[PDB]
Amino acid sequence: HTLVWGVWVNGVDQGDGRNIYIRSPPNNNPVKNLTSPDMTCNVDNRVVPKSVPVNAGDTLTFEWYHNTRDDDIIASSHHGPIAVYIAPAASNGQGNVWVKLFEDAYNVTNSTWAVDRLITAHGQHSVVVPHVAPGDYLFRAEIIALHEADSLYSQNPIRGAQFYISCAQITINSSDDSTPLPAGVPFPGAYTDSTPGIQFNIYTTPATSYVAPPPSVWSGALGGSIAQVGDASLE
Ligand SMILES: OC[C@H]1O[C@@H](O[C@H]2[C@H](O)[C@@H](O)[C@H](O[C@H]3[C@H](O)[C@@H](O)[C@H](O[C@H]4[C@H](O)[C@@H](O)[C@H](O[C@H]5[C@H](O)[C@@H](O)[C@H](O[C@H]6[C@H](O)[C@@H](O)[C@H](O)O[C@@H]6CO)O[C@@H]5CO)O[C@@H]4CO)O[C@@H]3CO)O[C@@H]2CO)[C@H](O)[C@@H](O)[C@@H]1O
Ligand SMILES: *[C@@H]1O[C@H](CO)[C@@H](O)[C@H](O)[C@H]1NC(C)=O
Ligand SMILES: [Cl-]
Ligand SMILES: [Cl-]
Ligand SMILES: [Cl-]
Ligand SMILES: [Cl-]
Ligand SMILES: [Cl-]
Ligand SMILES: [Cl-]
Ligand SMILES: [Cl-]
Ligand SMILES: [Cu+2]
Repeated sequence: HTLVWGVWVNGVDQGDGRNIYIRSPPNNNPVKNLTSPDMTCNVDNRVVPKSVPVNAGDTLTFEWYHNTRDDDIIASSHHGPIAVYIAPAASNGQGNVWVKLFEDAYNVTNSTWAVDRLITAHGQHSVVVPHVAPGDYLFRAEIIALHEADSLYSQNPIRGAQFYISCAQITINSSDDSTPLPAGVPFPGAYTDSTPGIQFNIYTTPATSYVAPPPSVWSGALGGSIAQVGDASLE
């Protein structure tokens, strides 16, 4: 159970974005139905009034929280991966348009899932803005909590993988468009019951065996990290 408070750009807080530049749902409940339109941008997908200006090569940091800013972020039980996708805003998230910019599942060295490190990072994880065409974009941050993913929602609707999905409206201003955006996957649609990483038992299968759901990260992506970039408490 977690939500996005807002974003930072190059280490500078852009301010509370909830229902402003984040298409925020009314609460922190998970999405579980893989075929629902809720998979796109969660349960209240609509245009919100602001879009955060960035340039290619900037660091864009999502900041998550549980109940209040910079709290326990997400329950520690919710071990799982984190991805970020991008699509042009014109799509409204419909069609084959989502391109993966970031994937982090399990860190063998550190013996931690992406979620574990997200908590340690005070909810902060980042991508570097790619050299796509200037214009308006949706950045879809997705946490998959796997604590009940031994079952499939489609089979048992009281269990299943949980998806915490947040779409940020981002305007890319300066960019030479040297890596124009390739084709995307659909949400809903990309994840099905057979997809690797959707059904998995984190308790009896080694985390080292986990494979996150495709698609693979676009070769045009400039990477990213799960790490605190800014101290919210200093505001
Ligand atoms: O190592 C020895 C052997 O281990 C075996 O593996 C076991 C494992 O040990 C056991 O841990 C595991 O059990 C898991 C269950 O399958 C799973 O269902 C359970 O889910 C919990 C979850 O942990 C918890 O975080 C979650 O809390 C939710 C809560 O439901 C929700 O209502 C609340 O919502 C509030 C919002 O948070 C709040 O913001 C808002 O204001 O109010 C909301 C409403 O109050 O949100 C919280 C999260 O924040 O609840 C679910 C239960 O519903 O987690 C268990 C683990 O923690 O099962 C394994 C199998 O038994 C191996 O199998 C064996 O081989 C080993 O040897
Ligand atoms: C899952 O979503 C699909 C598509 O919206 C819907 O038809 C189906 O009823 C949903 N499943 C449940 C249990 O609500
Ligand atoms: Cl839960
Ligand atoms: Cl609700
Ligand atoms: Cl759902
Ligand atoms: Cl604006
Ligand atoms: Cl950190
Ligand atoms: Cl550029
Ligand atoms: Cl589908
Ligand atoms: Cu939860």
